[PDB]
Amino acid sequence: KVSRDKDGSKVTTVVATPGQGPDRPQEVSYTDTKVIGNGSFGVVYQAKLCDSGELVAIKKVLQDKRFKNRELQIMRKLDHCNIVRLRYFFYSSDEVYLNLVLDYVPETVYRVARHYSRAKQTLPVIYVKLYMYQLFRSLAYIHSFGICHRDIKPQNLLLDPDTAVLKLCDFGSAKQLVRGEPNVSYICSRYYRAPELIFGATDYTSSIDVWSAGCVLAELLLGQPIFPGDSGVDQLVEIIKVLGTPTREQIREMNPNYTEFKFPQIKAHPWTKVFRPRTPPEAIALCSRLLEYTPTARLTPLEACAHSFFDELRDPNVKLPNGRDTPALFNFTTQELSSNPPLATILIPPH
Amino acid sequence: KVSRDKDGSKVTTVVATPGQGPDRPQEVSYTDTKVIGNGSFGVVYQAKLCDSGELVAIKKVLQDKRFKNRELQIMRKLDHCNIVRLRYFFYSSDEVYLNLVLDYVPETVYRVARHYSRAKQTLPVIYVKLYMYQLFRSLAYIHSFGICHRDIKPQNLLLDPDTAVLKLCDFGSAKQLVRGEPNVSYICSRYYRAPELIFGATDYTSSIDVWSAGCVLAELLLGQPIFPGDSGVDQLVEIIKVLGTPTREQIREMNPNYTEFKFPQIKAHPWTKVFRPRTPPEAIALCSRLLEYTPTARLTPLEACAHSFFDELRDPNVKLPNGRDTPALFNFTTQELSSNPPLATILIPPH
Ligand SMILES: c1cncc(-c2nc3ccc4ncc(N5CCSCC5)nc4c3o2)c1
Ligand SMILES: c1cncc(-c2nc3ccc4ncc(N5CCSCC5)nc4c3o2)c1
Repeated sequence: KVSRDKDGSKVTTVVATPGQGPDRPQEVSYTDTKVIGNGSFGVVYQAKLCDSGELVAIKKVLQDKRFKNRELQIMRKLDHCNIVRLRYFFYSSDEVYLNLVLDYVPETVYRVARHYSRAKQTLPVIYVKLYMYQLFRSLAYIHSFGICHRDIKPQNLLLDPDTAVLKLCDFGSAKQLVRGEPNVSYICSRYYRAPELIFGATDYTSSIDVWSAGCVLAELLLGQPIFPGDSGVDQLVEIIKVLGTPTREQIREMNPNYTEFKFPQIKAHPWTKVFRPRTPPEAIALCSRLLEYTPTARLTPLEACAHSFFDELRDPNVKLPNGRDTPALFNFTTQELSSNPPLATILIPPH
Repeated sequence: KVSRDKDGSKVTTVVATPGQGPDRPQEVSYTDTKVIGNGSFGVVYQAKLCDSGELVAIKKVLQDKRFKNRELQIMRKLDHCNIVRLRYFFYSSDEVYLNLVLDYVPETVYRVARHYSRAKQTLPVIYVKLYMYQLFRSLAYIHSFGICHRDIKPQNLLLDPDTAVLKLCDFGSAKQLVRGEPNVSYICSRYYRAPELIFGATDYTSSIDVWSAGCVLAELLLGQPIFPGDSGVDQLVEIIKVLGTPTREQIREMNPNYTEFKFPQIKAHPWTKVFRPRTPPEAIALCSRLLEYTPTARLTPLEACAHSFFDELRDPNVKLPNGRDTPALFNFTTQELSSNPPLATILIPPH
């Protein structure tokens, strides 16, 4: 159903299932359609809902009729203030496309960082704390369902510049990780790719996401990627140039069925001397606890939220630089705290 | 067959079909096996052939029994001094892997450029001429067969630093283009991706490779990528920021069935002000003739070989900076010249 309204604007009307809530298809109309993204899957559009005037992002992906879509399945489960909301899904055009209608968010962490980096400046630490904290919250939430994003990178961190609200997006790499069931090794954007994946692990856990979050924190502190690999395995060289050569124990912790990379012995660089001189030590300390070789040695998302780097966010007096209140930071559900309930005492300040 | 030699070394023995020459499988033994690369396809190994002591790269790709492998088919046709030679292929271990045994080449153009850029210098122009000339030769060769590489980027330009010999590698994206038969639009590493592909063209030609080669030339002159997109469509913004907004004629030349990107009108940037002040004009001029929006307006690889930027390579007196002779540059076959035979009078100096 494509029509023209009062003036002469192109209105598209589709039958779409609500993203969350009852499985009751309804007519949804939108206009002002334009391409804002693309990839192996297909295209991302900006559009405006006719009823409410609200901007949405529509991800359009080729669908194997017989094959069930993993991304749709995951997006239908999720309901969290730091994950972009699936509003609706619908099918369109001898092949069929799934269309995911999402809340539109006008910026990304990547673009905000590039603005600073292109001017050889760094993001003020308060922005770093707000973004990194909300990402760790989204990760606690999805990891509590056994769901691993597997593509944490600055481009998939949407933000409202005015409220400083962050939304995790692009669940196209996401998977429910099940003990015993192998996972693909070539996964995640290279710079953010956990060392176990480079060692070809198929038995990895949700902790590959914490490594990625570590790479994002480090990038925001440095003003450039901490591990800029030219390839999958040169990525490992770059990591070793900072963390040093991993021990046989660490390598076994990463992939117990690995083959020979036979790279030379390099000593670790001191963490503090990786970052610029005035970098806050609590920031550097959090980085060291995220970017551990041994996956089980990495802080959990909930633990990362409790780190002293975020202490400033739990100040009753804290405000955004633009003067407005901080967004919702402390309204933790049961599900969010499920990994370690007692952490609440730290994660929820007195008043 | 995995065995131990005179000393106690791990020798692997496989039955492999010669890359070129008769379909006659023979025993091939190799040792000193190590991972040098990986990707969606699988893993790349270094190994040493036991008989000859020669270093090879072994690309190992998962093989669908029912599907015939496009990459193998193409590699078996190719025999050129600037394309990495398929020596052998063999199958290994309930799933089956194709192993492509290739000549080992110890550097890439990308790594050589990074060495200079990381020191805030540029590659001397003579290296730029040598690399770009050999790339255009490999492209003239494969394009003469209707074969398009579709992943031209500095990482896929292997070189022997001593002889300055360049070998095109990674034919994992390569395809014989047939008029009428659609090709995938999401293809090529983003920075090198021709504008028609971003407009979602499925009837592009081998000229997408010349656009990529232009992006490589520009990067070698600049010390960084000329079009650093954060995404598929932001790639187009970055291009427009230099070339300006394309005309409706150029857009139609790129994809006659395209959709709304609805981007702002931006005026072209002067070519000479993109590059550093002492950039040779013949280099900038060649770049302008490669990075044309209208695909048919792009120089052919053979035409690009005949450009005045390469005049220095046809000097009887020219030598490598290390003092050694220039490699074979002028031993063009008939097949190579097939796109425009008369260009020989320029391409093959009397000496
Ligand atoms: C590629 C693969 N998988 C998902 C996505 C995607 N999901 C969203 C949700 C919401 C979005 N809202 C806005 C937006 N833009 C405008 C702001 S700058 C990035 C593009 N982009 C969005 C987006 O992109 C993209
Ligand atoms: C990815 C996808 N498809 C193919 C390839 C590939 N083919 C070759 C051939 C020969 C090679 N020789 C050497 C080499 N190294 C050592 C030098 S630095 C890059 C890795 N790498 C090679 C290579 O990689 C990689």
